[PDB]
Amino acid sequence: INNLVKQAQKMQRDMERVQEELKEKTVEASAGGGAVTVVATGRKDIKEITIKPEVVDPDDVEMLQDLILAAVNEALRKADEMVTAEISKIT
Amino acid sequence: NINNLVKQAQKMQRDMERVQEELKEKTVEASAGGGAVTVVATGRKDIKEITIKPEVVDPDDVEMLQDLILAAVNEALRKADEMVTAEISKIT
Repeated sequence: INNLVKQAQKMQRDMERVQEELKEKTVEASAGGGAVTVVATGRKDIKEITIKPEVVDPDDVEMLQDLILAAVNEALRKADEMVTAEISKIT
Repeated sequence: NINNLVKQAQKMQRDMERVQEELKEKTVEASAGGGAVTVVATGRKDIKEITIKPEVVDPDDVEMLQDLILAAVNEALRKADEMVTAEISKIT
């Protein structure tokens, strides 16, 4: 029972630390062969969005809509994945 | 005493199952640039739709668009978190 207590306590310390660490850790996704790039943190805050002017065309807003949507969703997916990895490492 | 605990725990169980299911399809919406960029996200923080008005689409000013998309997405994601909290409060 002693070693279980210490193990659970360690898991609790590790979890509080990884929570902090994940706030600033980031992932990156892009779409359109690098025309759109999205950086998200481990808390799923979008930190940055970079768009190349070649896909910015007021007569083809659907292109940019599609591209933003794909890169944002893939960035959010990667952030979920990073969180799971970090939790797996400490459990 | 025991019967009521069984009843309350079963209710909690089905309500939580139901709410999880409904949040997958329920959406929230957020806007920036005076309605120029509108983002729809689900209760699972999937982005469902982004609508961009051509008035903010200028290849000589990609920063305008970056800025409005970042704001709109971040606010949509925050509204998604708030809806999940709200739906859980209703079952607790």
